[PDB]
Amino acid sequence: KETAAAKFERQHMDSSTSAASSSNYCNQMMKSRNLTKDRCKPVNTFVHESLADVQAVCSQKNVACKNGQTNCYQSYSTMSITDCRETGSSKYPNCAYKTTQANKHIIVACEGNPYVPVHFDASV
Amino acid sequence: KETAAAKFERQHMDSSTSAASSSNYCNQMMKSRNLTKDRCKPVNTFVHESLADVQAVCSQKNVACKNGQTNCYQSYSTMSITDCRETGSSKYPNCAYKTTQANKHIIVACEGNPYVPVHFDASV
Ligand SMILES: [Cl-]
Ligand SMILES: [Cl-]
Repeated sequence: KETAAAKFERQHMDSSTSAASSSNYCNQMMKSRNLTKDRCKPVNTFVHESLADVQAVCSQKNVACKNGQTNCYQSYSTMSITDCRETGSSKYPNCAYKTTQANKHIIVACEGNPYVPVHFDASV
Repeated sequence: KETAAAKFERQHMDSSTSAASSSNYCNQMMKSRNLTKDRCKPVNTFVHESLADVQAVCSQKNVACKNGQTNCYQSYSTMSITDCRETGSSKYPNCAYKTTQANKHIIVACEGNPYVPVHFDASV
């Protein structure tokens, strides 16, 4: 007969170092990239792909931008993404974030020559 | 001078490292922990701290449970957790979950002798 204490452990405990570290990814990255300097940027996305692969998106699927612009491009393939969203209890300067992992198509706005990404628009 | 392009790389690129966690963590964990056997549990949280630290919460900030009971306690420090939320497309027996990670104070209900956590109430 499984005890109440053991049941709690089975459904709520996972003492893993890597799991603990991953939970702090956004908190650490938002600070490292100076995104929490004078304020907490509420939302931000990090792409775990090579720069060349992301730059290539500008020569791919031409799509409409969320702000009415037409210089946005969507990736043909899915890419490893990490969504960082500000927590309800977040307080400056200790900006708190929630880490979410996903594989989606990224949409970026491109400008200049070379035609490279200057803004992250969305993921689909 | 930091160009718009450079700023994009600083704000959105993380080519040097893969995702610190999988988006399939919850799907895997809910199954192995037999949390989807009788039904798809709507939501479940996993703590990534040592069992001792979690058990200690039973002797910390006494807070009222969401159900009106007074056998709940809030942790002094924040803990690394993972929230598993059932996806809108999930359907038993094929339970699907969304994985989210953060560092928050936990609230558990304790009872028995020794006084140990028997139910995860909430986070904050
Ligand atoms: Cl902004
Ligand atoms: Cl519970």
